Amino acid sequence: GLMQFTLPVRLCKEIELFHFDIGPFENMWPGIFVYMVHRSCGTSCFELEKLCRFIMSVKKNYRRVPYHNWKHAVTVAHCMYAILQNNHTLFTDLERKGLLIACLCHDLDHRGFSNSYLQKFDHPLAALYSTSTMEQHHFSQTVSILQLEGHNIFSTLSSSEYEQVLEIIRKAIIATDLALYFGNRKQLEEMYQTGSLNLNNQSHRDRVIGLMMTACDLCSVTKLWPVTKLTANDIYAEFWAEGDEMKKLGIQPIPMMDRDKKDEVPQGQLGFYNAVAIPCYTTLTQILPPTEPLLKACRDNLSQWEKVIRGE
Ligand SMILES: Cc1ncc(C)n2nc(CCc3nc(-c4ccccc4)cn3C)nc12
Ligand SMILES: [Mg+2]
Ligand SMILES: [Zn+2]
Repeated sequence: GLMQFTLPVRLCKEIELFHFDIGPFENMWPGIFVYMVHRSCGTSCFELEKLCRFIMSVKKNYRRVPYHNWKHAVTVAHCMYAILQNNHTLFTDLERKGLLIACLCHDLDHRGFSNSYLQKFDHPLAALYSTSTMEQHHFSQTVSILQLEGHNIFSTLSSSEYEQVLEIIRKAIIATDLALYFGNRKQLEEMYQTGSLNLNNQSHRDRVIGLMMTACDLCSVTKLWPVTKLTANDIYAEFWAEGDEMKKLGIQPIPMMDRDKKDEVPQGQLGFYNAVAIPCYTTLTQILPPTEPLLKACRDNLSQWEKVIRGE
C-alpha cells in the first residue's frame, strides 16, 4: 500500500510551506515522509521497500501518548523538510538524509515522561543514560530498527559514510534535549553578533543543526493559531499525566505539570514564547534567512497568547 502510494497534487504545493499542518492527513503521513525524502534526497538514495519497511516500524515504535507520538514525529520531519528545501545548498546530501530520518525517529518509544522524572525516580533508562536520558534512548531505538531484517536503509552506504550519518543522526537527536538548547542558542547568537559564525567549521555546523532540530521540535508554535492551540492541549495532557503520577506519590509536581494550575497556561505559554520560542526562531532566521516565516508565525501566536491573557 505504501509502495503504491501517490500524493494528491494539491498537497504537493502546500507541503512546501512552513506553516503546513499535517494533522488532517493521518493515513498519508508515512507516504508524506517518503515524498519529502524523495524531493529532498532524490529518488535513488534509499531502496523503496527498505525505507517503507523502516518507516512503518518507526511508526509501530511510537506509543499512543498525547503529544510525543507518530503525529509529532512526522510534524517535526516536515518542518525540517521545509528548512532543508529553502536552504538546500548549505547542507550535504548525507546531512539531508540523516536529519529527515533523525526528526522522524527523535522521540522513538517516548513513554510520556520527562528526563527529570526518570532520573529522580531511578527508572532503568536513567541508569544507563545519565544526561539527555530519553534522547539517548531514542537514538538507541533508531539504531535498533536499523539493525532489523531489511530495515537498514543505509546498508548500501560505505562504512565511512555509514558512520558519518549515524553521528549526524546521533547529534541531531541529542540536540532535541531542550536542556541543551539554551546553551546552544547562546553561543550561536554570540557567533552571529560578532561575525565569527562559519559553516565550514564542523562544531559550528553541528550547533546550527542543533538549533534547526529545536526549531523543528517546537514548530507547533509556528502553525496557524487554531492548530497551535489544539497541539498545546495535547502537550499539557502529557505533562498533566506525568504530574498525576508525582501526586500519586504525594509529591506536588511543578505548575506546568499540575492540571489544578490550568489557569496559568496562557501565562506559561507567554513565558515559553519569550524565553524559548521567539529566541529560537530569531537566531535561526539570522543564520538562515529563508526560515523567517517560522519567526513571523511564532510572533503571531505570541500576540494570540497575549490576546488570551487580556480576555479577548
Ligand atoms: C508549545 C510548546 N511546545 C513545546 C514544548 C516543549 N512546550 N512546553 C510548553 C509548556 C510551557 C509552559 N507552561 C507552563 C505553565 C502552565 C500552567 C501553569 C503553570 C505553568 C510553564 N511553561 C514553561 N509548551 C510547549
Ligand atoms: Mg523529545
Ligand atoms: Zn519531539
